[PDB]
Amino acid sequence: ELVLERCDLELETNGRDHHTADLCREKLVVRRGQPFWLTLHFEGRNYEASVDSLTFSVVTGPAPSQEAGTKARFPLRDAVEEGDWTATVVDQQDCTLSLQLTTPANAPIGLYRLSLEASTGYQGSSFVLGHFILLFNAWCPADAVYLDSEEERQEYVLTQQGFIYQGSAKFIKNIPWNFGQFEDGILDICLILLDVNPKFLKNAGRDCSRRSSPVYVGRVVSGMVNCNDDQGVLLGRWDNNYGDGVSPMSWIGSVDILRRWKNHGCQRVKYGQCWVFAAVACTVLRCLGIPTRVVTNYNSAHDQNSNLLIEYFRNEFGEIQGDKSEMIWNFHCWVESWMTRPDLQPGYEGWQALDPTPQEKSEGTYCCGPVPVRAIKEGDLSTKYDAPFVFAEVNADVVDWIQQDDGSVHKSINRSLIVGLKISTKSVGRDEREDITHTYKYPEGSSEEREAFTRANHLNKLAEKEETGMAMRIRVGQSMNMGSDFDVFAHITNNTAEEYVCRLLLCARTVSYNGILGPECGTKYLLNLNLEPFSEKSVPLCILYEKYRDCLTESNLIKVRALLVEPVINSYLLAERDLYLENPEIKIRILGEPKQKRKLVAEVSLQNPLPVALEGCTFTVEGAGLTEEQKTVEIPDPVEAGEEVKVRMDLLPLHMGLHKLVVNFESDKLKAVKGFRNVIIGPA
Ligand SMILES: Nc1nc2c(ncn2[C@@H]2O[C@H](COP(=O)(O)OP(=O)(O)O)[C@@H](O)[C@H]2O)c(=O)[nH]1
Repeated sequence: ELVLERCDLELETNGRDHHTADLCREKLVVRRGQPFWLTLHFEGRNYEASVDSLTFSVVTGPAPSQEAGTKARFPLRDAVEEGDWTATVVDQQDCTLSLQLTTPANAPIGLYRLSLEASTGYQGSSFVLGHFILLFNAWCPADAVYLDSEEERQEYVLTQQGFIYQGSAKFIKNIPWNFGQFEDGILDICLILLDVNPKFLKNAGRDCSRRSSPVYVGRVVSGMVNCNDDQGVLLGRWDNNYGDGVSPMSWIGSVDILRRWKNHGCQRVKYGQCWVFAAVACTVLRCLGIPTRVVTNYNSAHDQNSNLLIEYFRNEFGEIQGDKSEMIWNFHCWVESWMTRPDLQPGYEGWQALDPTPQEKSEGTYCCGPVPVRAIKEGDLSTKYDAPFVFAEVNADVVDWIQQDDGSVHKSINRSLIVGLKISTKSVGRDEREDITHTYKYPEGSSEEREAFTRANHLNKLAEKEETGMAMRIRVGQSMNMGSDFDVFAHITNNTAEEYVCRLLLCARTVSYNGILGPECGTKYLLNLNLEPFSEKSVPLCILYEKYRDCLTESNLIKVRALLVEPVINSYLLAERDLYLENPEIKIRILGEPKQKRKLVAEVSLQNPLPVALEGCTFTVEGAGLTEEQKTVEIPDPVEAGEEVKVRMDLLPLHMGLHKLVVNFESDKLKAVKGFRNVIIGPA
């Protein structure tokens, strides 16, 4: 019979065509909705359509079934593609045949395996061509994750090194991150992740069938990052007691987290955080083919049970009583994927927000799920998934009540805190920051904003607030350099033409990005502050390194809160600010000419800003397109104040194009300090 000796998958051509060149190392990895090539090597009889009939059968999942789309059998139609799964002969030479297979744009995602059934006469021999991986295609016009443009496809599906935005609203810091979705073994890790969710354990066949929908895959991926408690990827922790594992700030790449999760069976990786969850989810989604970007919202009202009215009761000193209340997060990071939604009303296609951080649900504290960004913009809270929570995270209202010792309460005019004021992501192509707050909220004070609030029953906050002549804000003169003492001003501007005798309550506390305040690092209690008519007074507060050294969080955030209170019945004024203390810059240099499969040396240096010595200095670099594993060096000698630490590392780049070298510094006193540098690998 027509027996075959070997089947030659064209790894190079398929990888180049389907943009899966990095993934096509040893196994074929193609994208649905596109024709991929294949080669058959028959020894002597070659192939004749007259008597030889080939019918491919492709199998997926532990419970295949034709009606569910997992299993598909299709003949060798030489003329055209008459259906979803088709195979046509494109070239026929001596001893060899070529094939151009095609997959439906709505095929399930996962590990498929082929089977040739060569039926010549009565001899229907059954073969096994091999396995391959099917991923979401952003290039197929009929696919649900199709992107019209090309730069967006490169940035969101093929770029494996990006920026996570942190710090404060007034000072955005672009911390580098190495997604590495195309790293060695990452795709298998993502498949195992998709093969261990509770839905798969409940009904494997239904899960495999429903993997075709990108929204379901997004839900499964986001829910298995942290939300799953049994064998989730990470284990959240917020108190600064990460000694049992790796601190959240220490992570520089999701590849390490995924490899640690896979190696230790499936146990939770130690002490991740919200932006870590977003980075891991973005890595998994990008590996699976879904165009995903990490989006950070500053002053987010996360974990408020979707409440649109947040009331904070404070004391006469401005300190928030009632510890049961949840603080306003300085920033919250969630992913945003590109999908088309048939399950919703027409027009709700495009960017969909996934939040892998479990909020406080009324049932079980689950994740959020894909809500259209346009749905949040128009306030369509009635969508399928958790629209109200994401809407509250960007459109909440905060009321700061002051409860004095007399038992009475007053409303403080807090004009500084705006929920969801700055939403940022990485720009397409360049390294700049793209401020996408306009796609989540309508412009303030506009008719569209009013109608969106009316559709969301949220028009309560639109009402005008107090308009007293007193005005006040927290001002910063120079850059916030960590490890040095500084002064932060409280600016009072008066235009009422009325002399005021008020008392001011400066207080600075080390705070994490969750809003968990720590011990005070400086205070100032002015009791007879005088404000002249049409005057403008700046009251400085001195913050000392010896004060915030002990309790500073690893995110280098300090909250300065000041309260201007008049003894008379008139209301109270409040002003808060978040200061990001800048870590010292990591100077990265590359010596030699960057060439593929050639030795490279990276000269990394840092200058210690602290007045004391760092003991356990440790550099760690990672790059998806530069190295196959993290390069870690430990300096065995402490570096004194002002002294400069300097190390050299060896790299063996293996991929072309542009790459980012993510560098992390970890010492006993200077915490995780990040750095990056773009390198272009030469053709050689
Ligand atoms: N590192 C750091 N720099 C800051 C921060 N806030 C402000 N700055 C610096 O202050 C400058 C802007 O000053 P600005 O805040 O507008 O002054 P203000 O309007 O009087 O409060 C920028 O160049 C920043 O470098 C912060 O939290 N961290």
